[PDB]
Amino acid sequence: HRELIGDYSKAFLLQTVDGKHQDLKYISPETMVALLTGKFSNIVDKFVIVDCRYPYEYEGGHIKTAVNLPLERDAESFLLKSPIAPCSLDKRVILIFHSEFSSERGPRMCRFIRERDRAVNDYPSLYYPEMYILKGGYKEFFPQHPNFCEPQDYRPMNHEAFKDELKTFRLKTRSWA
Ligand SMILES: N#Cc1c(F)cc(O)cc1SCCS(=O)(=O)O
Repeated sequence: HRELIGDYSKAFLLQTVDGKHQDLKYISPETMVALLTGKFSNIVDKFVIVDCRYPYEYEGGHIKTAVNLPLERDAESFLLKSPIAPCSLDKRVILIFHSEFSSERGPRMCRFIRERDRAVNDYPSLYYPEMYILKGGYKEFFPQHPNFCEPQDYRPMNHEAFKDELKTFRLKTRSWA
């Protein structure tokens, strides 16, 4: 009972929960685990978990199999230089973006990739028609499913010991207010 995925080919596969960006689709930690455990494997050929946090955050504990792509230029290169395509036409590729709380950084990246994907395709085709945000980010995922994380820990962006690493990262970004 929702709208189609972004190339209007079919419905969203995963059950979604409410999130503050009302036009994006959010999933729970339980759904993320369903992907990781192959619950959807007959249909989902590939999925990419895009950890949008800074490298020190990712190094302090991330979801197994996640890729750390906090800079837009790096996310664009990884995802769109040579798009990640299912090995059967019957099957799907899904992207899941998250950040610490999935408040700002994850949603931002999700939108950016959609804008890029639209730009490089003939409307309405997309390389990544089906993208989700992990509701509550790493902060909510880790306490529920620690064995799906490595290392089994959680390093916040504003960790007191990583103030320098935060500044170092910010000076690599393409724009700030
Ligand atoms: N932006 C954005 C966006 C996205 F990243 C994933 C998604 O499921 C929906 C949206 S808002 C609609 C943008 S568009 O009409 O698909 O180009």
